[PDB]
Amino acid sequence: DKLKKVLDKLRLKRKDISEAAETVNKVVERLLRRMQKRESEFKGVEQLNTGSYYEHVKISAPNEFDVMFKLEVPRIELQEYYETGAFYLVKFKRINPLSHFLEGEVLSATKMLSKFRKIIKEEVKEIKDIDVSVEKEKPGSPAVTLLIRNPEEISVDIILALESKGSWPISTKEGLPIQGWLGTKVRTNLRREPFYLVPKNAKDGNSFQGETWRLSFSHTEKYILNNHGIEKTCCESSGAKCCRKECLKLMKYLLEQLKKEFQELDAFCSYHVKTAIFHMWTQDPQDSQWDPRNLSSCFDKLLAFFLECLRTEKLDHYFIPKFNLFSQELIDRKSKEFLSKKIEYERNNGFPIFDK
Amino acid sequence: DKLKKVLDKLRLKRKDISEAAETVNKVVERLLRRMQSEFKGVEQLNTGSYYEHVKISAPNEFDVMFKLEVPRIELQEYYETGAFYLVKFPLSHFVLSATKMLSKFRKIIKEEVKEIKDIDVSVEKEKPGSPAVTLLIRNPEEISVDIILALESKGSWPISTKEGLPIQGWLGTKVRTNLRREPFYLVPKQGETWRLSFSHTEKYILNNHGIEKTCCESSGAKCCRKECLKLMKYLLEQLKKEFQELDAFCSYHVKTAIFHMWTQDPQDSQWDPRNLSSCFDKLLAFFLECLRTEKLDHYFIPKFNLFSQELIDRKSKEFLSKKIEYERNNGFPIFDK
DNA sequence: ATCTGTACATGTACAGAT
DNA sequence: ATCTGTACATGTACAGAT
DNA sequence: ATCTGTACATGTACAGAT
DNA sequence: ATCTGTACATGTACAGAT
Ligand SMILES: Nc1ncnc2c1ncn2[C@@H]1O[C@H](COP(=O)(O)OP(=O)(O)OP(=O)(O)O)[C@@H](O)[C@H]1O
Ligand SMILES: Nc1ncnc2c1ncn2[C@@H]1O[C@H](COP(=O)(O)OP(=O)(O)OP(=O)(O)O)[C@@H](O)[C@H]1O
Ligand SMILES: [Mn+2]
Ligand SMILES: [Mn+2]
Ligand SMILES: [Mn+2]
Ligand SMILES: [Mn+2]
Ligand SMILES: [Zn+2]
Ligand SMILES: [Zn+2]
Repeated sequence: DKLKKVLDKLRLKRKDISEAAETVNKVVERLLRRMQKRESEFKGVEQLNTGSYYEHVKISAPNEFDVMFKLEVPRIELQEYYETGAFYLVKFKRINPLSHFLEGEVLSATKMLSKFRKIIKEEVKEIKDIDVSVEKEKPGSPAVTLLIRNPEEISVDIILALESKGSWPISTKEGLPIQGWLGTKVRTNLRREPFYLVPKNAKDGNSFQGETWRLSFSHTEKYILNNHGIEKTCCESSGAKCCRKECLKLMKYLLEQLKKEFQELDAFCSYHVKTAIFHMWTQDPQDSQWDPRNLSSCFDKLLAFFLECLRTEKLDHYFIPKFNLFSQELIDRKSKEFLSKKIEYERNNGFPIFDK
Repeated sequence: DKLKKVLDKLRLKRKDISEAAETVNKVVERLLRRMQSEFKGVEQLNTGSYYEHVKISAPNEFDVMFKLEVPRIELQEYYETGAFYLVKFPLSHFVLSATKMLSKFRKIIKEEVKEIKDIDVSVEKEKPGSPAVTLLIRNPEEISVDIILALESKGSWPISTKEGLPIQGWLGTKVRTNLRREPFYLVPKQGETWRLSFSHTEKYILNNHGIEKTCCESSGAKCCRKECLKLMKYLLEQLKKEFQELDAFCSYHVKTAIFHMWTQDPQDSQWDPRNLSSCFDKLLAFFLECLRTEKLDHYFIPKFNLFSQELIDRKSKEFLSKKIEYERNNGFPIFDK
C-alpha cells in the first residue's frame, strides 16, 4: 500500500508516451535515413531500441530514450585491454568504408564517433519541425545525446555500436549465470546473438583511450527484462504477475531521488541498480519469491543486497564477472559509505524521499 | 519399480542409435541430394519420435519432411473438415493434385534407391492413406524410414487452427505467438486433398515441454512427461501387436491425448518423477474418457475429431477400452513380454 | 520485360485507461 | 473486467532501378 | 549457394557416493 | 534400490568461408 502508491506515481501516462514517442520516432527515423545516404561510412547501420523505456521500467516520465545505431563489422579480432574484461581494441587482419578511421590495423573509437557525431549535428540542423539540439559531448559517453523540447524536455542517446556475430569474448564465459533461472537453452540462444562494442571515449589521458571500445549487452538485458520468469507465463495474460520490474522501478527511484539532491552520488548510475537486481534475480530464481503481495520484503532484500555491495566494494558485471563496477579504481569508499548511510536512512525512516 | 523397470526396457541403446543413424543419414543425405528436378529447393526437417527423444524399444523408425517453399497459394477448406484442403493459385504440370505430386516424388526416390549399392535398402509398397514414401533398410537389423513430402506456406495459419494450440496457460502466449509465426505445412491425404502437418511445432513442444524454462535441463528438475508418453506408447504398441481389432489406432492418437493432458496439468510438479504411477494412471483415465465419449480432438485443429465414428468404428473404441481397462486393473501383464 | 530495398500490412504482448 | 496505443517481428508490394 | 566448424542441447553408460 | 559426476554419441542452429 505504501509502495503501491509510489509505483502509481512512477507510472507513465499514455498521453505523454504518445507525444514523446511521436516526436522521438520522427527524429530517429530521419537520423537513421541520413546514415544510409550518399557515401556515408555508416551506410548499413541498423537500429536497436534499448534501455528503460523499451523494457517498460522507465519511471516518472517518458523523457529519456536510448537507441543503438549498430554497424555489422565482419572479419574482426579483438585485443583485450590490459585484462580488464570489458575494454578492447578492435583490429583488422585484412585490408572498406571504415578505412578513414583506421590507425594501422587498429580501429579508432573517437575518430569514428567524431564523424558519426558530425553527421548527426548536420542532420539536426535541417530539422525545423521540432525543437531539437545536440548535447555537448560528455566524457565517457558512447552516445550522441539529443535534447528535445517537445514543450517538455526529452533526452535521446544515439549510441554508436560495432556488431560482431562471432562467439562472445572469453571474459564472458562465466558471465550470464542464468542456468538455474532462465535455463540452459535460453543461455545458449542468447549467446548466439551478436555482441556489441561501444566507444569507451574516456578522456582520462591514459594510453590507448581514444581507440578503446567497451562491450555492450543492452540487447540481452532487454530480452531478460521482458522474459524475466522461471515460468514462461510469468506476467502474461494467462499467468501470474510478479513484482520483479516493480522492484527495479522503486530501486531506480531511490537512486534517482538521491542523485538529484546530493552530488556526492555522481559516480553512481542506474546501471548499478540494474546489475544488482540481475544478481538478485539469479539468487532468487522462483517466481514465488517475487509475489506482488510481498513487494516490501522483495524491495527490502534488494536494498539489503545493494548495501552489502556498497560495503564490500563488490558489484560484478553481470556479463563480465571479473569486472567490478564498485572497484576502488572507479568509486571512492567515501562515495560508497555516503550512499550506504543514505540508503539505510531512507530504509529505517519510512522512505521520506519518495514523497518529494 | 514395475514402471521404472519397463522404462529401462524401452530405452534405446547408444550403440544401436549410433549404427542406425549413420546408415539412415547416408540414405537421406543421398536422397536429398538428388531432389535438387521439380522439387529443387527442398529442405530436410527431421520429425517424429526419434528426434523428439520418445522413440522406444529400438531406433527402427525415422521420419523426415522434405518441405518445399511454395509461394502465395490459395487454400480452400474441404467441406468443413478442418484439416484437409485443396491447393490452388516448375510445379505447373500438376489446383494442385497431391496424388500427382506424390507420384513423381515417389518416382525419383525409387529411381535413386536403385543406385544405392552400399546399403540393403528398398522402397515399401505404397500404402493408401500414407503421405510417405517409406524405405525399408537392413543393417543386420530392420529399420524403416518415412520420407514425407510437405508443402511449406509462410503466411497466417488457416482459420481452423485459430482456437488450436491452447498452450496459453502452459507454454504461454509469447511461445504461442512465435510458434504461429513459423510456417505451416501441408501433406498428401480425395485425390488432390492435402492435410495440415504440425510435426515441426510438435517437435518444439516435446523439447520445450515445461512451464518452467529449466524443465529437464542440467540445472533444472526432471519431469516424467516423456516417460508417460513412452509408457502409453508402449501399451498401445503391445496391444496392436496382438489385436488386429486395433489396426485403426496409431501412436499419434496417444501423442494427441497427452498434449491435452499436458494442457490440463501444466505445472511441472504434476509430472514429478516420484509420481510416475499416478501420472500414468491419469493418462490412462483420460484416454478411456476419450474412447468412452468417442472424442479426441486434433490438438491444432479443434473441430477435427480423430475419434469420430467416420474414422474409427464404435466397436473398435470399446474393444480398446476393454483391453486397456483390463491391463490397468491387472498390473499391466502385457508389459512383461 | 524482371529484380529488390523500402516500406506498407498483419498480428499481438505489454501495460495504461476506462 | 474490457478497450486500446506503442513496440516489434515477420510477410508482402511496388517504384524505380536493372 | 553450399558446405565445414563450432558449441551445446538432447540422449545413453557406468562407476563411486548416498 | 537412488543420486552425481564424467565419458560418449547424435542432432541442430548458424557463422563464415568458398
Ligand atoms: N556503465 C554501463 N556499463 C554497461 N552498460 C551500460 C552502462 N550504462 C548504461 N549501459 C547500458 O545502456 C542502457 C541505457 O543506459 P541508461 O543510462 O539510459 O539507463 P536505463 O537502463 O535506460 O535507465 P534510465 O535511463 O531510466 O536510468 C542500459 O540499460 C544498459 O544496458
Ligand atoms: N494422423 C496424423 N495427423 C497428423 N500428424 C500426424 C499423423 N500421424 C503422424 N503424424 C505426424 O508424423 C510424425 C511421425 O508419425 P509416426 O507414425 O512415425 O509417429 P511418431 O510420433 O514418430 O512415433 P512412433 O513412430 O515412435 O510411434 C508424428 O510425430 C506426427 O507429427
Ligand atoms: Mn534510459
Ligand atoms: Mn541513456
Ligand atoms: Mn516415428
Ligand atoms: Mn512414421
Ligand atoms: Zn513477471
Ligand atoms: Zn521436463
